[PDB]
Amino acid sequence: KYGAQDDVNGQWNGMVRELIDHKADLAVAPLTITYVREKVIDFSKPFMTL
Amino acid sequence: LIDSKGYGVGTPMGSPYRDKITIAILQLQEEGKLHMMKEKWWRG
Amino acid sequence: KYGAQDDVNGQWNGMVRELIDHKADLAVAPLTITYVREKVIDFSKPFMTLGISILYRKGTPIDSADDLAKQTKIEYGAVEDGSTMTFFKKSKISTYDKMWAFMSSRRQSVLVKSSEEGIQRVLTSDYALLMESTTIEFVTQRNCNLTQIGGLIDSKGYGVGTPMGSPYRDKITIAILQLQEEGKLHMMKEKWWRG
Ligand SMILES: O=C(O)[C@@H]1C[C@H]2C[C@@H](CN3CC(F)(F)C[C@H]3C(=O)O)CC[C@H]2CN1
Ligand SMILES: O=C(O)[C@@H]1C[C@H]2C[C@@H](CN3CC(F)(F)C[C@H]3C(=O)O)CC[C@H]2CN1
Repeated sequence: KYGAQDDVNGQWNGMVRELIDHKADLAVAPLTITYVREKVIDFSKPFMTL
Repeated sequence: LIDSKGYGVGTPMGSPYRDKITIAILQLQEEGKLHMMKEKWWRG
Repeated sequence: KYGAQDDVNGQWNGMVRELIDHKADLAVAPLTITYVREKVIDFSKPFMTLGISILYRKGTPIDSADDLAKQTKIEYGAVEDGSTMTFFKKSKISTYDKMWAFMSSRRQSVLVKSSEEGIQRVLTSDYALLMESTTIEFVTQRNCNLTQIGGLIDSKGYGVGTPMGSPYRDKITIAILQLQEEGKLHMMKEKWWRG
């Protein structure tokens, strides 16, 4: 999974969760920069805009 | 395009790599290298 | 001025300098997010994403920068010393390097001193103008026989500038992303660009 928040327990999954938990240093993937994600991880500026 | 959004490299909140990667990405873009990379992987 | 670094004493000017010196909290302007600037100030994520493209008259077979690059009958150029000309002066990309060879050699004929002069040249002669796609859209909304040719030639964004370390940077980024997703920045763009 890329990363979404569970609507009941508020826990994240996917690459976003790996970052939150400091299991990864970087997620290098077509990870869409979104409002809900940018609140919980730090994105680089976009390498692709679409 | 019907909406606008971007793909970014994710880092943990507070990571020192975030701004370094941003500057490197901006330089790669300006140098034309990301455009070359896109054509390499997308052209049929 | 928007903000550039002096090549001899390394000092900044413009809005970028106001931020560096903490004379301003925010620069809210179409401030292009670039490598050299992002090293010295903190930008929000872009509120607009755009690129260089081509302004030309409608109703022709020209469809790309390549079509221009591989001929000489149709002249083309850019505003002298602007960001667009600067891109071409530096591209090691093939087409754009050829284009710059042409523009540089015939510079007295094809580099214009202002956007306004450039637009008149497109309207009154067989000439195409390289410029930022945001400007091209503004122009083509107001000049029904002109059009953008091709897509974007580079990619860049405009961001809100803040001083390095500002707590407002990430707050503004989140607000901009929400405004985008809600469709509000698109509405704002149409409000100010539609002819
Ligand atoms: O970050 C994300 O969640 C997404 C995941 C992934 C999503 C795909 C596109 N979707 C895959 C899908 F097939 F499931 C539907 C498609 C779409 O929504 O148009 C493109 C590459 C990615 C961009 N970022
Ligand atoms: O941040 C910047 O330096 C620029 C300044 C300003 C630049 C104009 C475009 N240029 C003005 C110009 F006319 F001088 C040439 C034109 C171009 O290079 O295509 C569009 C709105 C701005 C976007 N950001």
